[PDB]
Parts: sequence; C-alpha cells; structure tokens
Amino acid sequence: GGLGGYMLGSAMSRPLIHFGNDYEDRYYRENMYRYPNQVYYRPVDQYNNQNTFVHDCVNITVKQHTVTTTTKGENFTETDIKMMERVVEQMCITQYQRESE
Repeated sequence: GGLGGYMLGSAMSRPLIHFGNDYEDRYYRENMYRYPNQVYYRPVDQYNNQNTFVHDCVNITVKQHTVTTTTKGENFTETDIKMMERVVEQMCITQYQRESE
C-alpha cells in the first residue's frame, strides 16, 4: 500500500490461451484486451525462488490493474479474475527468465 520497490518489465506478446471449454475460449478471445500486457515486480535480489516471485507479480499486477480499471467505470466478473491471473502468471515466468547470463 506504500508503493515502492517495483520495476517495470518490457511489453510482451499476448499468448493464445485455451481454457478447456468453448465458452471460456470465446470469452477469453473477446475480453482479453481488458487484461494486462505488463507485469509489476520487485527484483530478483528480493526472491530466492522463482516459484515465489511469480506469486509476487500476479496478485500485485492484478490489484493495481483493477484500481486503474475502476477509474474507467467498468467492473470485473469472477471469470475475468481467473483468466487475468493465469495469463499474468505466464507473463511473470517469462519475466522471471529475463536473467540467465
């Protein structure tokens, strides 16, 4: 709530994601522009476990995304939240890779 400590990663291509049924697939296709194409995060330094960092990226990215979202006067269903979490998770992982050297 005090902000700070976050860095912003480069923009990423939205992957085609399949959700296992016809409705979520169509729903996803239609609604995905409303979900993030970037992630918020704290450096690597602060995490010795990629499995964590990813958690600290999905929830953070989504709250911050909703506050900026509440401003435009629109609302998220429960499905949006599920779909948004899943794709940002994919994104955080790619983001995690960023350092290999």
